[PDB]
Amino acid sequence: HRKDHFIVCGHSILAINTILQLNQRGQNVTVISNLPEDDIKQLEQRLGDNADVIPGDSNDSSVLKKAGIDRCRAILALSDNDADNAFVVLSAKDMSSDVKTVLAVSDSKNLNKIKMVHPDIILSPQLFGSEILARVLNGEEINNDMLVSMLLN
Amino acid sequence: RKDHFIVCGHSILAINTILQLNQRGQNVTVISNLPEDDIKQLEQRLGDNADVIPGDSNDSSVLKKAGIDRCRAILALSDNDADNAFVVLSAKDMSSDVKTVLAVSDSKNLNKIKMVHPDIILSPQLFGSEILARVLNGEEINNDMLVSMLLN
Repeated sequence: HRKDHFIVCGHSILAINTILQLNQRGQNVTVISNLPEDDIKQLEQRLGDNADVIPGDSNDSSVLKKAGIDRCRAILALSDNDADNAFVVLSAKDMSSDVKTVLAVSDSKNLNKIKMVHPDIILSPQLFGSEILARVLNGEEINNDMLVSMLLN
Repeated sequence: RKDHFIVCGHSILAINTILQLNQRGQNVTVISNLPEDDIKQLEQRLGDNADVIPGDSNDSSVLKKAGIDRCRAILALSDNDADNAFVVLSAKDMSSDVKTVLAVSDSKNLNKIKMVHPDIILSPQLFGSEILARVLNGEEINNDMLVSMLLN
């Protein structure tokens, strides 16, 4: 029974570090991974002692309900497959509606495509980082409102 | 070629950093190892100001041709971490005053690239994940905190 927690879909480098950063801030995280029985083990240890890894498929809404999407703070589609991330978002919008969704893009080319599934937050690691680099090198100061603006869709 | 930026690479990160720098009004000199044909396609994707020097970033003579002696900073943004680390070393061998920026293609290479001491290190996956965590945790990120994440 998970509540007021974050659900992370995926086991990519972006997903793992986001889970760790969330744990470090005292947040509860529930991970869903389609990895093999053997790999789930290496991942649970890769994460820590309070690792809540639900072996399964996030495209399936029954696993999402199980993971607790009804009581989470947000669901994060962070795998290296943009088709699965786009779908995780669709499934979620189809279950609750008011649930907050975050989606990271693996291939910057797909950005306009995922815009179509309307996630609350979109993160393209390559474009976000390049835009920030451009500003910082240009001596421009980036305040909090500018940063959040590059994330909110 | 003075008071400008030099980007070594033609990866997705490289191209968008060049585009973003141009939009901010900054001049940029791009060096890539792409074949004659691919070079042409690259210049067209970078607009009319496309200053593309087909060559080898590891060769300090192409770096001089690109104007590292008079640049604002040199950016190592290709998808090959060996080449990015070498570009940095090359730069520190010429000016030792030239600002170096390096983007890690493979997160596992982070520790080994810190050994070449670049001025700025951008690990896209780590940077992005950390900012997501912060924002979802309700924190506010000010320019100082952001910069700190980039400074090596």
